[PDB]
Amino acid sequence: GAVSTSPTQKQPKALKPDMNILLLENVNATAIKIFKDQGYQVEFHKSSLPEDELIEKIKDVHAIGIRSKTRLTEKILQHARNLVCIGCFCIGTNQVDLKYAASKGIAVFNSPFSNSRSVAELVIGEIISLARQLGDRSIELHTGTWNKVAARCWEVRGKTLGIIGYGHIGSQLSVLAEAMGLHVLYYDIVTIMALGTARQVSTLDELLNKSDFVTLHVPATPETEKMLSAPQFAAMKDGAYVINASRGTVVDIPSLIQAVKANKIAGAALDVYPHEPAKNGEGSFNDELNSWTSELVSLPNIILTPHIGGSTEEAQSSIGIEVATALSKYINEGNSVGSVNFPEVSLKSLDYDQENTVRVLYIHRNVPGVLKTVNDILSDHNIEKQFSDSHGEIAYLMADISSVNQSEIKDIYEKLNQTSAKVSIRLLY
Amino acid sequence: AVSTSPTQSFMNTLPRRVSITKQPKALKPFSTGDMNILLLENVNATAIKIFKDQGYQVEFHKSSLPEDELIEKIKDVHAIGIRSKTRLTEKILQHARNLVCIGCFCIGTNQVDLKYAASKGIAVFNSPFSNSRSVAELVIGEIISLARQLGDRSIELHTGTWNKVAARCWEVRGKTLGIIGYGHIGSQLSVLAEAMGLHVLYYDIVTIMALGTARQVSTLDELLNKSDFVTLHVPATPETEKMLSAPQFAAMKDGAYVINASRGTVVDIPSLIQAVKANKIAGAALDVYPHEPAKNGEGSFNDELNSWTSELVSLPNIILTPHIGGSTEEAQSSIGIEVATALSKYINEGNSVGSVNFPEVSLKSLDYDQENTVRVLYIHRNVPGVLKTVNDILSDHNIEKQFSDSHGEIAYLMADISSVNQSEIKDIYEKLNQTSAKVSIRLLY
Amino acid sequence: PGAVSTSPTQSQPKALKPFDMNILLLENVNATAIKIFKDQGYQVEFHKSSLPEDELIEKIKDVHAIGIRSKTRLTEKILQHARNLVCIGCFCIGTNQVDLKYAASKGIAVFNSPFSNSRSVAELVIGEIISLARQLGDRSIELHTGTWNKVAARCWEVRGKTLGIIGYGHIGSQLSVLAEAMGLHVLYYDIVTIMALGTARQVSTLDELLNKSDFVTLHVPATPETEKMLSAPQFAAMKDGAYVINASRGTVVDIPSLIQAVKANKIAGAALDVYPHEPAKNGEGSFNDELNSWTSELVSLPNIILTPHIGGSTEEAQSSIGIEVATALSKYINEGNSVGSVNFPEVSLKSLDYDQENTVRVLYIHRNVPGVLKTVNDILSDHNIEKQFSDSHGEIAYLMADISSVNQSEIKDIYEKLNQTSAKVSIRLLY
Amino acid sequence: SPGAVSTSPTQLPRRVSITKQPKALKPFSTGDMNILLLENVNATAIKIFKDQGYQVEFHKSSLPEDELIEKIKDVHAIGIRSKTRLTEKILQHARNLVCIGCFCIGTNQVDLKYAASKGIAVFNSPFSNSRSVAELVIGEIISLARQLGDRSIELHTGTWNKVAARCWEVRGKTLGIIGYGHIGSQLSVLAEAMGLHVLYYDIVTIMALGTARQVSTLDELLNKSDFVTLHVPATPETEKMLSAPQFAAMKDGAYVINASRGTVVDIPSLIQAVKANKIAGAALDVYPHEPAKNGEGSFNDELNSWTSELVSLPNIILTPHIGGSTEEAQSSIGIEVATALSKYINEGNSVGSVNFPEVSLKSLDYDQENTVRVLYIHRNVPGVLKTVNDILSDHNIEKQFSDSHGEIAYLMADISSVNQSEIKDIYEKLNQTSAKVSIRLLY
Ligand SMILES: NC(=O)c1ccc[n+]([C@@H]2O[C@H](COP(=O)([O-])OP(=O)(O)OC[C@H]3O[C@@H](n4cnc5c(N)ncnc54)[C@H](O)[C@@H]3O)[C@@H](O)[C@H]2O)c1
Ligand SMILES: NC(=O)c1ccc[n+]([C@@H]2O[C@H](COP(=O)([O-])OP(=O)(O)OC[C@H]3O[C@@H](n4cnc5c(N)ncnc54)[C@H](O)[C@@H]3O)[C@@H](O)[C@H]2O)c1
Ligand SMILES: NC(=O)c1ccc[n+]([C@@H]2O[C@H](COP(=O)([O-])OP(=O)(O)OC[C@H]3O[C@@H](n4cnc5c(N)ncnc54)[C@H](O)[C@@H]3O)[C@@H](O)[C@H]2O)c1
Ligand SMILES: NC(=O)c1ccc[n+]([C@@H]2O[C@H](COP(=O)([O-])OP(=O)(O)OC[C@H]3O[C@@H](n4cnc5c(N)ncnc54)[C@H](O)[C@@H]3O)[C@@H](O)[C@H]2O)c1
Ligand SMILES: O=C(O)C(=O)COP(=O)(O)O
Ligand SMILES: O=C(O)C(=O)COP(=O)(O)O
Ligand SMILES: O=C(O)C(=O)COP(=O)(O)O
Ligand SMILES: O=C(O)C(=O)COP(=O)(O)O
Repeated sequence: GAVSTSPTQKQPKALKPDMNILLLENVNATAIKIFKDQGYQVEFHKSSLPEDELIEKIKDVHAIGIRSKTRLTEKILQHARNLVCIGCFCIGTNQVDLKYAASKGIAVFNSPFSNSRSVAELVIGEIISLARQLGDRSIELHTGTWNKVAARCWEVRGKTLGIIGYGHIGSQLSVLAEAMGLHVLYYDIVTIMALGTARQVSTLDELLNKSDFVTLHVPATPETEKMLSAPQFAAMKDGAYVINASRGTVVDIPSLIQAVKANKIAGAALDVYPHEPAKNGEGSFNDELNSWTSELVSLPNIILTPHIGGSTEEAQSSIGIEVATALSKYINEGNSVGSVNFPEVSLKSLDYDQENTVRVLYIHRNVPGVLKTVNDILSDHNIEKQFSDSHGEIAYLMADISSVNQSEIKDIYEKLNQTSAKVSIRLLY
Repeated sequence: AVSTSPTQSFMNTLPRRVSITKQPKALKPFSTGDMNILLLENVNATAIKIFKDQGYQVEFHKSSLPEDELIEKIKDVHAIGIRSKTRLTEKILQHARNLVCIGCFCIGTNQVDLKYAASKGIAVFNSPFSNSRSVAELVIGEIISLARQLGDRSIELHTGTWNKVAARCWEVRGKTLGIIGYGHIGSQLSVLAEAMGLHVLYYDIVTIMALGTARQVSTLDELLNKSDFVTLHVPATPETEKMLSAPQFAAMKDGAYVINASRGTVVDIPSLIQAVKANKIAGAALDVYPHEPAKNGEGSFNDELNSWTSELVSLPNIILTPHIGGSTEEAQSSIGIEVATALSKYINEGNSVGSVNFPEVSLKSLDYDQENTVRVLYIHRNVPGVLKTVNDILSDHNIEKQFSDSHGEIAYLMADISSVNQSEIKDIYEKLNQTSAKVSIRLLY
Repeated sequence: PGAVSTSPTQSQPKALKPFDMNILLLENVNATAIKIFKDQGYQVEFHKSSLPEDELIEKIKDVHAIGIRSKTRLTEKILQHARNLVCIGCFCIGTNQVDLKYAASKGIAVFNSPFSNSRSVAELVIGEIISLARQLGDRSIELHTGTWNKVAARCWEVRGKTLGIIGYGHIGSQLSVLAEAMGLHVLYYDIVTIMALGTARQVSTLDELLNKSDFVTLHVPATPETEKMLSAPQFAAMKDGAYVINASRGTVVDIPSLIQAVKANKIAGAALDVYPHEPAKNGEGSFNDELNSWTSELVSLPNIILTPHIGGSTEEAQSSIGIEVATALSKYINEGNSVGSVNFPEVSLKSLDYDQENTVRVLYIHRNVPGVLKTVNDILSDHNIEKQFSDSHGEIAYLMADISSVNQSEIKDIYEKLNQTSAKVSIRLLY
Repeated sequence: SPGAVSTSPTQLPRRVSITKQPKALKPFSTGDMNILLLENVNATAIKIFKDQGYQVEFHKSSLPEDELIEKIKDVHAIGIRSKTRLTEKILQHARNLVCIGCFCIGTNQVDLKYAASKGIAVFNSPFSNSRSVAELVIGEIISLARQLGDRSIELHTGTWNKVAARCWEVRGKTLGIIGYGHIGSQLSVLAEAMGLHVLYYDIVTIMALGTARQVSTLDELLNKSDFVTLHVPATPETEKMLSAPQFAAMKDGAYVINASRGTVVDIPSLIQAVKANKIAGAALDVYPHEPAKNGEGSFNDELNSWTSELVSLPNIILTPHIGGSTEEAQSSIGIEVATALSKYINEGNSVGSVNFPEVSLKSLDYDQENTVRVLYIHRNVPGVLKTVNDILSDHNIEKQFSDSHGEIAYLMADISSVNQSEIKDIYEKLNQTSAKVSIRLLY
């Protein structure tokens, strides 16, 4: 061949609009501290509220923080007079009418990826635990039985981990798994840049053939529904292990149960199930919830967990920071980036030295001529910069205008409030 | 001024190579025929393969033998492989006519009368460090398990209870692991623990070069103050006996974790039990106890064995394991290789290096082209004039090289002598066998 | 004693066309740039050298985008004849060769490649450290003149030696990693407190660095503070037989002080890539006493490596400069993306899907005065504005707007109306 | 069942050594020890010897055969380098000489066979220069890659030639290491650190360091490498192993680096390849013929026919065999060898000796009072141990080791319960033995 070119590899201005924050479902303390440090008055609750007690409280509330339990429907959101934004201190947002919340000009924020590390660590733990049958050993000794067994108990070093879904969690797991001396194969429907010395594989069937531990880290889709069933378990190695901390639908439990009973699968660890209790309870996990529970809990070397993949102080702490920060930046700067129901819109902060500069936050219906109106109303002042984006029926305009005194604020606000397309207005000075 | 850098203390690397060595001479025993290996207590298959490939006739057993059936078998046996259960006392070893060496396919050797075995010229070998990785992995698993209360969660769901709890459940990342004893296991654990994102403090009675970004601490009390997880990897000594007790638990953080896969004596269980009940210790994992069953059994772990068992098993987030730290196919496999190899090299080359009861003695192999060269293996009483006698008896032949070392009352001489034909072997053997100091002789030709 | 606590928080798009494109490339811009432009259909004129102000003005009349380097000077004089010029590409760090203020006022966005050369300068310094440490230059020169001088005296392994990095920027920090990899201790002085990479240690005073370092290398910009910052007093503060490496700026080292220090056996060697005065062209006898009074004295000294500003002179560097800038121009021309521009408001919008038929992108550079958006948004009122962004850079400002439901008919109209506006500086419509 | 989960394939940090402080053994007779050091042995060696009480004579240069013979009469240990030739002629006058230290790689300057027959153990430092050669090559790779030498030479003659054409970042380039030994392997790590891919051809299969890949044929390495560097010994197989056919197998604009041996590269082939624009540059530290002393006009057509043609070429780095020419290298050579001699003199430890049986014994504790160490070099003939072990029969031999090296052999023995009285006796008896070549007693 021939030697050829190697491959290419100022303190900010504090904006003013008391602010009322209501937090439900035991939001982490980190969230509470962030809000209080900004002056906001914070109401905290360890549990949800009934539809009655809530409506009375959401009348005056400027920002509500919820989790998965509190359902915010059109019914309960219509009484929200001053509500600026909703914080989902969790992954899910189904508990909120996004479409409606949008139409009233309420921005919703969540924490999708705060639990990645917590699920990865759990899987390392579960790999070692299954490999050595810790659960069984500890249960035996607790009932007074001494069963010292080395047969088909393994060092994880030199074993192969099959990661189905190389996302946020799958990729973090990859690094840890290599660190613990595992070979890492991964099947994904998308071609993804491997971390460390991991190897992407063309077919799930190849992964199942060559892996000792198979773990799922995929979302819920028709493709993932019962994607691990009799045929897949038949394609896996004799005495291999199945780990599902992904979704309750992705594994066919009765197939797994047969495979385990047939001495084909040496053990498994499930964090998620097709049907799960709505609350913590004593007789919650039974044949009424899942027909096969009593059969499943009969099997040896099966680790069962009540959806604790992201159940850590770290996870809840960073969820508290991520979301509390998101709401704070939306309230203080109108920053709607990362919003799940809103146009994503932001502008560089203003310097302290930019005296007499107001920020216009104008959520409006996405129809022609609205900017014509607004920029006419602001024509008397120089627009340093502005940004407008649309999300279906709704749209959001941020504009920084210079040379406004206390006098002209009241005027500009009133004029914008009287506009045809207006859904909500805030002025930050 | 710009000066010579300090010379690298001992920071040189070893690129392992297929080393073109002059093919070595395969030595065979004299004055004997076929070799008899007896293996008890279900020694790994790797050991069996190694022995058969040497020509040895192998007798295998999944269990021990009674003192009766054993004495009958050890009469003819050239090498015995045992584990912890089979006790080889003066009583049963005195009947051992042909016994060359004992293999302890395990850490412990207490099950063997070493002093006596020595006096009869029997070399004992074991596998002290074959289980390091297996114990290290277990501890990573147990750290995560306790951190998240997996055991409890899985037990709840099995009894039908759904208890999703994040309160005082932790990511191990950013937490501190306190390693008491930075030996073979402690140091392997250090690397894994950093990989899992843990800070690693370690207290040891000896100053030790840290691996990765681990930090040695002056006092145990410092480690206990600053650690989230405390794990012991120390031998059994009067200094380690109940070294973690009420005062130590009192020095540890609120909601800290105690892991003992070291020795059954090193933790004061009733202090731990108090500490756990006092909400001081959030969880613990024990693999070892002051008293343990001798056999697997369903009623074995009870108040008769340890007064506090029924109280201990009453506590939440306590992982209990029946001494499985090294209970893996890998561990047993490499134990089989390490020890089987050790016995093979002792039987075939007289190599006694790594022996626990013997002088450690070896010589470089002989080349294939060194025809008519015999290796004299002469275990003898460690008294003056013995070498005078032996080297007199060999005087007719050139001694290429010899090595003699002493271990108290007993001593071992290896000697390579050149220009010996079948005729002179029988003579040299007989003369050496009739010597005053002789305890045992073998000639390899 | 304490409590177990929560750990600390962790440390197809639519191809838009203007409603032939002419690229002029001067000063031997890398081929990567040429290929990027041609693949987009643009007609490319290439030249290995600059043009004279006469031949240039004739060519820049029709040119849509010009790519230059440091030599070609684009003044008000030559830019005023630029009829169709959309953007300027500086395929190099410097932009002083361009009247930015003027280029801005005509609505011309200027782009450059500031950090494309980091790796190339870092590698050079590793090379020069080892070379000075062992006196390679001297040894090879001796043997070439027939002299055999096998010398180990005050020749060093770099392992266990200390590198003093003055200025811990893009280059300083890349150098830090390599230097540790080669077994060097890394001290660094900076005027700002900066997070160390690997196991490097920041030092409070330059004086401390100079006291404790074996090799001193500068990676600082040109400022009044850096001007001759290494002089007699600094060399006096350095270790006996220490080494000075300057691939930063020509002004930052006092050459005559260095020369005295070297002659006084205080500095064992040095490597300079940059000088107060440098030739404008490659030539024989270009580097002489006419250019720098001390050259003939400097080139008289042993263990001094001199290089003609080659810090970033590698196929890699030129290649990635070609990609970075050609890409920048392409995205500005094709999408109006002005992010990373040195003279312009930084403005961009997410690309439009292939499925977004009948959507036009309005690129409206205008004077930064009140009422302009009022006018523009009035003129566009007949169509829904999906999204728009306007930012200002002093006297000038830039508005990007995506409008939906426009047929060939209405484009011509909207263009004309916007072109007739009071504040207009330049308009393009992407359809 | 595609397969089954099976046993994974079967595969301590440094600690303050808690051993019973060892007994410092002193020679019987040898009242004061005489060390002679020639050819400017590093100061580290001098310090080691003086700190042990030895009287040290130092010289920056060699001695003439006359001045030397007069000095080697009384000398207990001599330290030399490559220049001082120790022949049968000059060694026969050596009355008290215990050991020779070669503070360098080569030992050809010493009659080993003869030195052996007189019972003189010779030691050297074979691998003390590994790091220094590895660093040089990294430097030379970057220098060739960027043409530093040329650039600096141009500017010195007043020429400003700013060139990026066929000048490279080393990152993403391939280094071909011919010979993955001590130097080759250290170079591998550094080269990866500098972002280079590392192929290596060796005649022996060797465990790769980092992410380096061993290659089956030299021809493969030459095809795929951007920089080729040799780190091989001098053998008939290596003689002119890189010639026209090899350069023809290399990439257009590739680079050749030889800091191995002067015989391994065919210079006139390289010169043609360079002139044919096939090789973009090269760096040679070694040549078929080299001056014996530093001098002006030493490197000329009289020494190598092609010099004047070679020095005419662009981007060729030439060095006068400086691969190991660093203060570090000389320092660690001084330590390695001085230590070796000290341990041989103090403990009879002959491990690492080039002409001797390699023999050693664990040190004796301070608590082992009245234990003498017998060092008995003797002719390798039957009945010698019979004699020695007879002579020592009155005492318990704790341990002894005897090994043979052709005609000569070496016995170390630790004997217990000897008082000053019995030492003089045992020494005399052993000195009068038929096979004796030399005896020392350490108490
Ligand atoms: N157990 C818990 O408490 C817990 C906590 C957090 C997240 N999770 C869930 O675990 C899953 C993984 O989360 P994440 O953030 O890593 O997800 P992600 O969206 O970041 O990554 C998922 C990956 O799976 C791949 N994928 C999708 N469908 C696939 C298919 N049919 N076959 C193969 N690969 C497919 C995608 O390409 C993607 O790379 C999600 O369902 C997530 O909500 C569980
Ligand atoms: N649970 C199991 O099945 C299992 C398996 C193998 C080993 N072990 C046991 O675990 C322990 C560790 O094994 P290893 O092979 O790593 O041991 P080791 O000898 O390698 O390590 C012991 C370390 O502890 C240090 N030490 C000694 N006394 C100490 C004290 N009082 N306080 C603090 N440090 C002290 C030593 O200096 C050394 O660093 C041993 O007791 C071993 O028998 C248990
Ligand atoms: N020789 C070449 O061919 C070549 C090529 C590219 C860049 N460079 C030049 O090298 C220099 C470093 O490049 P970079 O991209 O890393 O720069 P950079 O802007 O990333 O970093 C400069 C650093 O120097 C610090 N600094 C400024 N003034 C200082 C002072 N008086 N004392 C100490 N520290 C001070 C700054 O705080 C900053 O951390 C620049 O001048 C650059 O133009 C040279
Ligand atoms: N320039 C200097 O001042 C200097 C300094 C030290 C060493 N050296 C020389 O450089 C070489 C490197 O020394 P080292 O200590 O690394 O040597 P080494 O013995 O550690 O390694 C040499 C390697 O070459 C391999 N080899 C042997 N013959 C071969 C062949 N024909 N083809 C391919 N591989 C072959 C061997 O298998 C071995 O891996 C030696 O010749 C040494 O004398 C030069
Ligand atoms: O964080 C998640 O995964 C959820 O959406 C569950 O909601 P929660 O925080 O448990 O109320
Ligand atoms: O398990 C080990 O390795 C031991 O040290 C003792 O156990 P065993 O005798 O093999 O049951
Ligand atoms: O700024 C740079 O990158 C330079 O080296 C000077 O300009 P150039 O690219 O060489 O024309
Ligand atoms: O390469 C070598 O080390 C040599 O043999 C040269 O000997 P020296 O140390 O230069 O006297």
